[PDB]
Amino acid sequence: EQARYDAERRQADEALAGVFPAVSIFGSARTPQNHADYAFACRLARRLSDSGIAVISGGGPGIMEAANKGAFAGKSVSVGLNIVLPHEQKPNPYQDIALRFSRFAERKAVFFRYSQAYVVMPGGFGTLDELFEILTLVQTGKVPPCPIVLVGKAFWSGLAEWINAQLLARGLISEGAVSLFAISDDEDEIVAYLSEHGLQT
Amino acid sequence: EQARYDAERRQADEALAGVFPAVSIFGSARTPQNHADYAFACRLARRLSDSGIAVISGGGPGIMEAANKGAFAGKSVSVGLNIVLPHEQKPNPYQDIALRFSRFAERKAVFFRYSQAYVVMPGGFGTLDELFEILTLVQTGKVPPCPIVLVGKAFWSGLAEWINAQLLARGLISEGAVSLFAISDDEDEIVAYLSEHGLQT
Amino acid sequence: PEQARYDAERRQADEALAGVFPAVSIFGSARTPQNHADYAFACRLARRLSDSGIAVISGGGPGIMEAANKGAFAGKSVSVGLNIVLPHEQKPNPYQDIALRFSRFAERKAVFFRYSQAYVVMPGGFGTLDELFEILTLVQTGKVPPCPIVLVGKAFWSGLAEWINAQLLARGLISEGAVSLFAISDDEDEIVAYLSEHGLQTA
Amino acid sequence: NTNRVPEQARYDAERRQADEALAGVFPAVSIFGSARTPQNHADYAFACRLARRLSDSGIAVISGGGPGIMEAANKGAFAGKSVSVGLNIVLPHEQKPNPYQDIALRFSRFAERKAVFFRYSQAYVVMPGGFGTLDELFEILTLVQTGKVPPCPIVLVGKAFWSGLAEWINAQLLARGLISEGAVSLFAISDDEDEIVAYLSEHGLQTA
Repeated sequence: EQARYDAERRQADEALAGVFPAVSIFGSARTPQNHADYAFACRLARRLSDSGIAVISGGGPGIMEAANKGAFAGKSVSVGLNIVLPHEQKPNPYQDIALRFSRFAERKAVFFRYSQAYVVMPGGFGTLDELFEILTLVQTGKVPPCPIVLVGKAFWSGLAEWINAQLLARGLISEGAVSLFAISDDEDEIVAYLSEHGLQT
Repeated sequence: EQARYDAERRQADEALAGVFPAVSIFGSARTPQNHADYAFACRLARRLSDSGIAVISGGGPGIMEAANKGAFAGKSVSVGLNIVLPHEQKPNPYQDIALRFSRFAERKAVFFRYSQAYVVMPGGFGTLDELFEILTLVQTGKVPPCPIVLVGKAFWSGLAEWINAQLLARGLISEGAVSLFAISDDEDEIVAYLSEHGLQT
Repeated sequence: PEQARYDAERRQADEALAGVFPAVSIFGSARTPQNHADYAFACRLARRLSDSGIAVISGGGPGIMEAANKGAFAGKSVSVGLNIVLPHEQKPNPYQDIALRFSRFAERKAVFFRYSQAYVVMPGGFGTLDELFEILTLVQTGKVPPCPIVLVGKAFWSGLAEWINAQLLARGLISEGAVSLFAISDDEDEIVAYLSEHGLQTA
Repeated sequence: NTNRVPEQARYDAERRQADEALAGVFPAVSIFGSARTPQNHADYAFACRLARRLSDSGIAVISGGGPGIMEAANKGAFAGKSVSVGLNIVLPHEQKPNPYQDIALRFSRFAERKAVFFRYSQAYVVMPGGFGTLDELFEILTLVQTGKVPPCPIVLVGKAFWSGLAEWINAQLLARGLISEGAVSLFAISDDEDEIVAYLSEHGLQTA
């Protein structure tokens, strides 16, 4: 069992040893193909791929598929980190490097080892897990600083307002903690902000 | 490096092999000793410990110390899962079992392997990491169902309202997903709800 | 009359450095001669960081401070001197795009630690060790965000690191992670890779 | 810019509160050292006894007000005839004041805290400590070296603990010319309370 987890770790490290730079795109497994956010994530991933940036996603349906689809059609590699779950996430067919993980831990370690920026489409608890984990790892200095962009102002604004009204206001986090992420609805604004903060087109 | 992480994993498994049942208490490293939430978490942990439940916390300052302090004064073991960080978290002196982790991954694996319930005091990004990770692991069936209680209605309500208005409303999560957690300000309400949903006093 | 002067020096620095990001501070001895290997190393490093878009902040005097400003001044990014008023007057070196002045060490170090995202520490005396242990303390206690700290000169620094490991860490006077707060190197490539890999926003 | 009270107002207020409390406090010594030294460590007993001796000879004792050596210093000074001062620091991870302070002050930042140590002390005793202790040590050495504060005795306690550092200073700083021979003479190292007290008095600390 531990044997398998380590093996899945070693396979991902081999497969990705030559991949740089890279962005991770997170978001809902449930977003339909005809949704605005699906088209958005696909075109963004296409654009980033064509400027030499690899795209890593969870490799399943929904936003993971939109991201892989765009990047599969772009110049750079499309990477998928499929998670094995009772409620099955079928791997999408738009991956140059197709990896599989039995556990969330090794999956996220690959995300955070091999990415230098993060785009977060709207998602559920698992996307919020990813979001607050990378915020934690950055704030604590366990991974290097990197841009984190939430996409969808109507969706995300209420979370940011709650973070300011409750976490910042009570001193549970510092002012610089709130600055670790930005929110945007604009593809141009997003790609600019990513390169402005260290992503290497 | 990988050697050390595995070693820290094995030490925790040895140290905790005889500990059951158990609750985890999460919350801010920054909560001062004279805060209401600090007193609350301490008395709750005291009460739970006296009814035969072990208490696991992050083993550092703030809420982690309040929880260890109460449980250290209770009949059952007090457990601390200290995390090594640049911004140092000094281990508090109220731990029967004092463990140390170089990485968040092994630390949370111990939390989630050895607990059957969760109490979440107000906290920052790292507490939200823990919260949405256990929600994800439960919702996906990677760990068994278990009660998850957020403490502090004024603090937490705005997050729950955002989850309903945005995640549930858009179908990103199901109605049963929102039911995986409850919010309370009352020690009696909390201990009842914990045993009502499987915690074994 | 007095606090107002320090306030004005602080605001002058905030005004001047408002758009300056990213930035690295380089510390080291005022006494290092212009023909010394460490002077050349700091100059070459500062030039390379500068050409990668990183501003370079030094204490603005002679020695390592001048080597750092000289390399940064020749590079694409700005060269900042934080010049200190000493009873034995220290003359500012000629290689500053932004020349700031401070009556006290306190405001000077506050500016270093507010406007830098990484530190490179050449060999120096008591004033360099004040800076070094101050930034380590500020990081350890959560007053300043964690950032790369590189000590340059394996032979020069190794004795201090071995004493820290044996007599501080092994007595529990520092945390197990406190030794990971800094690295020691004397390869320019190694150092540039380390600064990038750990947060310094390199080109 | 938004209309707000400046951050600086807090540091000004904390410095004024310190000056109010310490106005008539003279002479005084600062005792530095690890927050982490156990109560049963030899360093803790040494610092407590020394602080009591200095206090009974008329010398106020200033420490950082927390646990460890700070608690040992304040404990000895509190029992002694002269005042026991704590310069407590406010940190994201709370540091709890020790119960042995006649004068208890609070600082939001290390800078104002150290300014108070250095304005109100005429001598320094440094028990073994970590990075924050070494910050204090090399900061006061720098301020004395450069003439920002008047000459004063600085004593490191524990020849064996400090020897590795003193040897490194000699082999690397002094031998490479980064400091002068006069610089090394700015601090003494001692194991002995009688020798320490004599040294402090010989270099200007006003004993009874």
